[PDB]
Amino acid sequence: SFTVIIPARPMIQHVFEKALQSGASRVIIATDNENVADVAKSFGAEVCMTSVNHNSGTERLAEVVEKLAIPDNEIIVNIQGDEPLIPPVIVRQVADNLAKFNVNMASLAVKIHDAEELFNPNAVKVLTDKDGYVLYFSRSVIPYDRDQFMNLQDVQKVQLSDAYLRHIGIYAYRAGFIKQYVQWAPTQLENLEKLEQLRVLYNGERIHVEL
Ligand SMILES: Nc1ccn([C@@H]2O[C@H](COP(=O)(O)O[C@@]3(C(=O)O)C[C@@H](O)[C@@H](O)[C@@H]([C@H](O)CO)O3)[C@@H](O)[C@H]2O)c(=O)n1
Repeated sequence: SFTVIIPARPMIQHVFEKALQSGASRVIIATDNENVADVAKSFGAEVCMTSVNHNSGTERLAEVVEKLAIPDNEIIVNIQGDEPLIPPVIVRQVADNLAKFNVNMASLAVKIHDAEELFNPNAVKVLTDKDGYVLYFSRSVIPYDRDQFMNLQDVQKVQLSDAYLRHIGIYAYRAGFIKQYVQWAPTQLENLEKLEQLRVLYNGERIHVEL
């Protein structure tokens, strides 16, 4: 029974329409610009004006849940306004993962098939435990393949033995958590890597990442 919020600081329309297929019972475009608000409104969207003063989608969602009075317990699925494609079915998966795996933040990943993105700092790497509980997210390749990378010359000699995972920009969290998230001070960790999800891990909170 989730609600979708798309942080949007036409690309957005695709996220928007992919969102509609998700089964979301509400899809809001979160923006900080009149031009985006109007454009968003032009494709039949509920819009929420937010301030410029947010360094992350999660942070912007916090204001959105306040302004709209989204009840604490409502499940919010942040679908970053830059998402390539989302089999909408997955969105329902992550949302239900909150209670399935007993966590305040659920997310998703995809099996990496090209090794060149292992080493791309804009391709965020994620790695979990046996149940999908995240160990760490990084712009650096994780895990490290000592035997293949130690004095590695060709990215194409690299054998990705189903070890690698690329993080997708979709979060599932109840409004109340987004409020808590932003009640935490920004971390050095999230700020070095520029990855909002690292505030949850740093605050001793766990994250679930589904394949
Ligand atoms: N101050 C900001 C910055 C971003 N956004 C919203 O956040 C999304 C940005 O996604 P991103 O910038 O592409 O996101 C990152 C990224 O670094 O690409 C950031 C990071 O927090 C983390 O969530 C990773 C994921 O790991 C997905 O790779 O995704 C955009 O839709 C934007 O409108 C925002 O509202 N306000």
